[PDB]
Amino acid sequence: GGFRPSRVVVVAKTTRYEFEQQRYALKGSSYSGLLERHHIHTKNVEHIIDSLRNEGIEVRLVKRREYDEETVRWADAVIAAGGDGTMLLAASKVLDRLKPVIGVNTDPERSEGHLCLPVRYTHSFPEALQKFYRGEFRWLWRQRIRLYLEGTGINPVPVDLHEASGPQLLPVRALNEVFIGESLSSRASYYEISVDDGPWEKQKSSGLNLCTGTGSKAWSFNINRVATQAVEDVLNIAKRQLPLNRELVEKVTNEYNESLLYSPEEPKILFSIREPIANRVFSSSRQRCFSSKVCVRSRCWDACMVVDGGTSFEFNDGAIASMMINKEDELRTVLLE
Amino acid sequence: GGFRPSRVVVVAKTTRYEFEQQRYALKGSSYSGLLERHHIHTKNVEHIIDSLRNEGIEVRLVKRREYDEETVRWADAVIAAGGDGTMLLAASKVLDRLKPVIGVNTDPERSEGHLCLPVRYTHSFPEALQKFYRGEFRWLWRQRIRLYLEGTGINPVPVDLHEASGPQLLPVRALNEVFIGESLSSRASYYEISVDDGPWEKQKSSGLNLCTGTGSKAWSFNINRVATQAVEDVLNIAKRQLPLNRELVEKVTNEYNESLLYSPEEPKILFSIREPIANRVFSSSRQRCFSSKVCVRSRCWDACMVVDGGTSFEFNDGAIASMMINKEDELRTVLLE
Ligand SMILES: NC(=O)c1ccc[n+]([C@@H]2O[C@H](COP(=O)([O-])OP(=O)(O)OC[C@H]3O[C@@H](n4cnc5c(N)ncnc54)[C@H](OP(=O)(O)O)[C@@H]3O)[C@@H](O)[C@H]2O)c1
Ligand SMILES: NC(=O)c1ccc[n+]([C@@H]2O[C@H](COP(=O)([O-])OP(=O)(O)OC[C@H]3O[C@@H](n4cnc5c(N)ncnc54)[C@H](OP(=O)(O)O)[C@@H]3O)[C@@H](O)[C@H]2O)c1
Ligand SMILES: [Fe+3]
Ligand SMILES: [Fe+3]
Repeated sequence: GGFRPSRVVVVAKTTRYEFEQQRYALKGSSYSGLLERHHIHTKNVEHIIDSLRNEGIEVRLVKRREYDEETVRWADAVIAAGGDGTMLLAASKVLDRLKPVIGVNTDPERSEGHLCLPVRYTHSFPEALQKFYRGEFRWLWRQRIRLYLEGTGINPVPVDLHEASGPQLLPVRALNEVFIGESLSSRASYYEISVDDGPWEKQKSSGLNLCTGTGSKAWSFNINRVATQAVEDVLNIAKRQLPLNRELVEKVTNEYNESLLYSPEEPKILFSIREPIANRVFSSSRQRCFSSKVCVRSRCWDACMVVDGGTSFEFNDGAIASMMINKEDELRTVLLE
Repeated sequence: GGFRPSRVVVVAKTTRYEFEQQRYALKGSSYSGLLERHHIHTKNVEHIIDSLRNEGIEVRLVKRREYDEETVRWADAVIAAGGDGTMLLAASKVLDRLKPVIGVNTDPERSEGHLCLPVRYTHSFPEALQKFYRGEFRWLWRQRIRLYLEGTGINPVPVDLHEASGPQLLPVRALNEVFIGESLSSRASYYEISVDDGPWEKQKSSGLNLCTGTGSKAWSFNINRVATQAVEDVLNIAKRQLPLNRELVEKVTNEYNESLLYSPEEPKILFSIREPIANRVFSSSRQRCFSSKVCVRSRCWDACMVVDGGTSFEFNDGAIASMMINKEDELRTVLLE
């Protein structure tokens, strides 16, 4: 049950310093902080490449603009070298459930890397390669959401945010989430939603978030999690309208918040109405729920459907989107100690 | 203590139908629904104008593009004829704490009108005029936020969303709120905030909301309010880790949520971090709090400071904004039964 690829594409993030270069000594604030960050990431990319080549593996190192589907098909395995952002980028071009995608955190002090290998492998990559070769790991297939688009006036062409018609399959899958909303941050969004083929219900809010189990810890977590002060208050209306302290409040906050996370393997969508407006003229139903399918009718003026923060689609009045989870969209990942 | 103005400007909202006209029978969905809405609003505007003129009051009726500061100064009183959106529009051009601004809800079935006179006066406007003339009302001065801008690379020119340097006063006041965030809905916002001259703390989130007491019921309410299911859950961790029902859950939800609203007369800012990202690489302090002053240092790429959903200012890395509450920005409104 081992695993040793012969061909690997590494797709490495572009650093802020590289960004500033491709755009023009100490300008404003974090001047040489950018250069320190750049050297850490570069050191780590070289460690990964050297380790692979030392195992006899043929490696091709690309940035964003040269990470393409052709390079993915050439490779036996994709390695994202950066942070969770780099894993989303890499996963966006993999649509084959058998193709391994592995993430290495190249700046652990500034990159969370929740989708990447544990931090120790960043500077101990031959060790990870040995664990793979020896089968000392397990496969984790992360469920992903796929998007269909139909209706009138639709435009299914994807837009890369990093620079009547029947249902058509959009060319990207969501590993984290589909966000839906007006482009203007302060403009309320208006749509109708049907969950698991239920009746259509109108909604006014600041958007909709539809996440996977993998995405349950990302945007969705910060949309729905309850502040420890909010439960201090809520538990105080309780005794007014058991004793409390920092102990009990922290216990109840974390149980509630853990209830927002679910397994990346579970094929269900966590769907949240983001900041709904109720009041005396509009009304809203549930705020969050699980489902296997949610369809959205756009009633918006200048709105987008945004996949993993990276790929955007037009979604204006007349457009109808269907999200669901399909086994062939499972993203093949690894789990190490 | 009566009140009868001689000159009045009425600023009336533009209807969707007027919008469609100024842009070109039954196109898509709500076809003649737009025309029904248009006739209701027009009927009501005529009732207001006829009532005023029947009291001997000279009236000038304007839409958005002709509501200007000159017309405001000509008038003894401004009347916004539409919904809360129209009140925000009208208030945006009044900077004199002595100048009355009155809102009439011209479509009560579709307009909340929380800033407007009670719905009965929409078709009983001579009655409101008599109550004013007789002193059968009270004045309500609603506190507003003012914005200063300083730093490097700043651009203080306002942008109408409806189509090194020392601190300079921005030309609009917030009756509802100042929103601050990246323009791209899915891009995390990065800034430093100082509350009541406290130490600077970095923050990563989906933006900041800074509202008045008037704005406490608007965006801020939907940013912070707790769902009745979330307290059902929270009260269930409580008994596990008094009896519950629909009764007790609704009682505790509404006490908690009422704690988010405060008097429009109170001169303090309710400040919320909108969807903060904590995790193992960033950290956040309080989520919401009251204050008299909050200063924000922009660390953003393409961000805006948006006042009452209507006026937008550039706010990118190097810009520094100061918000506070000043008595001369009080907005003079009326309260009737
Ligand atoms: N207010 C919010 O919570 C908010 C706003 C916008 C986007 N997001 C999330 O950020 C995603 C895009 O990430 P990005 O790296 O391109 O931009 P980003 O601004 O760097 O993402 C914000 C942080 O979330 C972390 N993250 C990403 N995916 C995660 C996951 N599945 N579980 C736990 N944490 C995760 C990122 O990890 P790294 O540090 O390793 O990059 C980063 O620390 C989006 O799909 C969305 O979920 C959240
Ligand atoms: N997710 C959200 O909650 C969200 C998102 C964007 C904006 N907003 C709020 O909407 C304001 C702009 O309003 P808009 O009419 O131009 O666009 P809008 O989309 O029509 O406003 C949304 C609703 O809030 C109501 N509202 C406005 N001010 C209020 C207040 N002080 N207290 C209670 N309710 C209020 C509006 O009343 P009417 O029906 O009479 O118009 C409307 O029903 C912004 O300042 C912001 O506060 C809220
Ligand atoms: Fe990132
Ligand atoms: Fe409105």
